[PDB]
Amino acid sequence: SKVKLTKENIVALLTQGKDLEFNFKTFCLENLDQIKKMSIISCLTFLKNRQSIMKVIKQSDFTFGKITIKKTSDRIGATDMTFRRLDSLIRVRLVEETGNSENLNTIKSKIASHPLIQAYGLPLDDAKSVRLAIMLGGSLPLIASVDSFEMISVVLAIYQDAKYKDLGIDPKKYDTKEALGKVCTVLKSKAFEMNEDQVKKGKEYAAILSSSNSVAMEHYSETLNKFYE
Amino acid sequence: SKVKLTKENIVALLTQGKDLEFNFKTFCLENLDQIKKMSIISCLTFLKNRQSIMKVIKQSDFTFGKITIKKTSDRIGATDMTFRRLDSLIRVRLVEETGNSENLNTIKSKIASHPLIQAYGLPLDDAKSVRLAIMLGGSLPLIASVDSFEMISVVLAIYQDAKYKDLGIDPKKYDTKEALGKVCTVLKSKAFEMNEDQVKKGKEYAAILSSSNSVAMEHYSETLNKFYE
Amino acid sequence: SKVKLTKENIVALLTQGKDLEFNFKTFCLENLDQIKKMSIISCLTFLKNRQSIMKVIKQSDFTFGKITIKKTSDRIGATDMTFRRLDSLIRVRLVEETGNSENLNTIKSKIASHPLIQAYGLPLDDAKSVRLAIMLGGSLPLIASVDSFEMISVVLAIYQDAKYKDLGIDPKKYDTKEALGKVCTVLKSKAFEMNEDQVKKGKEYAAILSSSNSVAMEHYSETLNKFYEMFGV
RNA sequence: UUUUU
Repeated sequence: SKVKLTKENIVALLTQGKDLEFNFKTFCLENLDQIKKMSIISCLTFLKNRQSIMKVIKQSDFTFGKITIKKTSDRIGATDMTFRRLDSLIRVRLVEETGNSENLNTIKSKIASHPLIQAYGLPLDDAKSVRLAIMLGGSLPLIASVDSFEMISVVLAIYQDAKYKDLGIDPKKYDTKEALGKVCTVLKSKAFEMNEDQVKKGKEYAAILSSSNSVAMEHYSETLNKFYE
Repeated sequence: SKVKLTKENIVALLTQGKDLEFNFKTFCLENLDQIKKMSIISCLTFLKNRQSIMKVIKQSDFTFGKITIKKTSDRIGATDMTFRRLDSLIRVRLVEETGNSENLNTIKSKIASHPLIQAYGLPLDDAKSVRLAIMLGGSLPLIASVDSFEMISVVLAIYQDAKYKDLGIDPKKYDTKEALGKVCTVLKSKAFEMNEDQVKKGKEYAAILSSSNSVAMEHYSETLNKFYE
Repeated sequence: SKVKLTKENIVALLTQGKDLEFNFKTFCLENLDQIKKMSIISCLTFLKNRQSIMKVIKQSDFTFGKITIKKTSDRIGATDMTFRRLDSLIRVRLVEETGNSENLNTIKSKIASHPLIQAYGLPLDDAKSVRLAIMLGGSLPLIASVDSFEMISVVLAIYQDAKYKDLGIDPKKYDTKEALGKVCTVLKSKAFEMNEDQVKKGKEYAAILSSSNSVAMEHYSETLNKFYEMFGV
């Protein structure tokens, strides 16, 4: 009767005449210690050169220490390490280091030069503003499952959904609406309740995002519109 | 004078100074017989689990029998088999079986549980409504090239443009206006004329379409909108 | 201190505790002389069969003369030659040859049969209209960096943003708003100032683009709107 | 013409 959806069952589906019918929080706690031996600067460098580093990881089977990032994006186990999972851990680690003030001055100084931080025009004032900076460009639904990261993920997802045009995010490459949906799905999965305290924290995050800011098309906007008309 | 486009002729073109100059309807007839050895239920299963199957087919060079679907999306020949072309054939196959009364009851029963049929709220009464059900989710411009499928393709395309909001179709992923245009290009290419007989058929389809009718975000929606403003 | 981005350096980044950190105008002037030995017909043929020629170059490491277009799209140097960089230069060569009247009639005659010219319905009357014809399908932000090519690039970019639907430009394949943005970034980078003389020229370009001429949907529109009104439109 | 719902 009914079988499991496998690659062979799809082949059999097409070639026979027979009737045929068909948690990251845990991952984080177990793999965070492994990357803790990285440097704060090493973490910020990974973030700073994410896109460039990503290309190198995807060239072939990238193995570092006991961990290996497979070339096959398909079939990834709860133990398996993807680039997104590696990228996310490093951000979670950096936020944890925001609990120490000495690291906060290191991160705040260095992350102020990051490409994404300037594009968002993010004001880097207090600890919450620095934490947001670490979040920029990160896999929000993944990070949202980690405790105390629920609000910071959804506020940034909302911001990315509202201002996707201003941030220059291509909707064809990144569904900014789908991302927010998955974040909410994550929170409901771990029965996250949005009481006033969570809303209290989120608005403080949103306050930083609100105060944040093409620049070239604005420089020629007065003469560009005459041709437009 | 004029020469053939070859790799060497481009080298001569760039390095010398001498003057140098250089249909799914068919696809269906040739590949439909191949998938006819499938079961009626197996076809309906493919439709029901299209998205799930889609991911698996795109995993690697998917080969079933003598046919192989390549991973390389670029450079696809008129003979080459894509997932959408496979999907289209199976729907065309299923519609052909709507000419049999035994199959009509079989298809009608199974496809009533399909996700798209329920989302559209499509009433499955007569043969034409069942045919519409099979069409849901299909590559309309492809199917439009097959004879007698012109009206059912363009009428459904028209409907998707009118009720795109009600159907929950994301404009960023699917240009619903562009879709209707591509269907018309196919029809105009084979000189299809919408006389009284054809428009009559379409109106019968349109009558059925007229009578037709995220979750995690709804949970946090009340507190979510505050950040949106 | 700072090191080069290599596969080994990423491993060191992730497994160790050490502190670890990682213009076409010039390109044109240095590479334009090389393509000058081509024929006008050779240049115009390249324009006519761009997509078909493009695929052959992408087949393998395509080498012509001392120049080689590598298959590896990643890591392209300021000296390295890509197809888009190759294609744009050929257009630049062709536009420069519009300053001579003999070539002007040759280009006008040949390029009038080219796909983009016919699809855009571009009227080929004077020299400026001919220059516009050569630009169609070209890499605008690259060419915009070449001097005297600034206004003609941004005016056409504006037009491509406004009429992207009528021109059959696929938004999933080509962000026509991003295109206009990149051109402006180039112009602001070389401090291009849009004074009265430039805008005057641009409007002459824009006038030609205005004068140029879904299509298949209008053919059925009489019996296409009858169904729209059934669905409440 | 290719791709996603």
